[PDB]
Amino acid sequence: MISLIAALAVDRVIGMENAMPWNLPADLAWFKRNTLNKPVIMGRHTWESIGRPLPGRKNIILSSQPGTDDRVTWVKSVDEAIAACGDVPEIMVIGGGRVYEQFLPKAQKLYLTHIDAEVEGDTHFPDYEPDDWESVFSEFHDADAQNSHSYCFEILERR
Ligand SMILES: NC(=O)c1ccc[n+]([C@@H]2O[C@H](COP(=O)([O-])OP(=O)(O)OC[C@H]3O[C@@H](n4cnc5c(N)ncnc54)[C@H](OP(=O)(O)O)[C@@H]3O)[C@@H](O)[C@H]2O)c1
Ligand SMILES: Nc1nc(=O)c2nc(CNc3ccc(C(=O)N[C@@H](CCC(=O)O)C(=O)O)cc3)cnc2[nH]1
Ligand SMILES: [Mn+2]
Ligand SMILES: [Mn+2]
Ligand SMILES: [Mn+2]
Repeated sequence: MISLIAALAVDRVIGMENAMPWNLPADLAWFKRNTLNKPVIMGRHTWESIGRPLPGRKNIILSSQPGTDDRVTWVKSVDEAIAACGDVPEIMVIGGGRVYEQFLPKAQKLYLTHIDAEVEGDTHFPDYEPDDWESVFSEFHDADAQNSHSYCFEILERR
């Protein structure tokens, strides 16, 4: 099973200048809980944005060029990325925009955080078709001293 996990600001913005400008510790904790002990697939730009391997997960990087760091696994196509995960129950695709576009048709589950923030961005989550997806979990949180925007954790499953 393939799943996508992402945090979306208003208008599906996910990034600006190879960064995420907001800071929501509660959402990063949600990301860690839902990805730990699973393989994570990411594109090269997202690898450079994170800047280090994510511990406790097999890190798989998509790039058309040879890898430059043997602490992670480098692959050259979507099919190779999937194969490199082996026989696991759930593969987590962690972006960015161009990777999400390619894996969306193959995904059965979306873990989406909706952040009530307006962000200028240059990268968006794919337009997906709402009729294809059933919301099976949603949990709303107001802003607090640690998290400066309200946010909604949602899990959707392909109907
Ligand atoms: N809010 C969130 O949830 C979230 C999550 C992840 C990322 N982001 C943000 O998203 C932005 C990065 O997204 P992005 O769309 O620019 O880039 P990306 O999807 O992270 O990376 C694209 C790169 O991945 C490689 N790639 C993708 N598909 C491939 C394929 N089929 N075969 C081979 N290589 C492939 C290519 O690398 P080469 O050029 O080396 O061939 C391509 O240039 C940043 O702003 C980041 O902060 C946000
Ligand atoms: N919901 C969601 N939020 C995100 O921030 C997110 N980020 C990415 C890609 N970028 C990043 C950037 C930093 C870390 C990171 O530092 N993660 C630590 C945080 C642990 C914690 O704060 O409790 C990790 O070990 O996962 C992960 C992904 C992909 N999907 C996402 N999905
Ligand atoms: Mn091929
Ligand atoms: Mn197999
Ligand atoms: Mn806000």
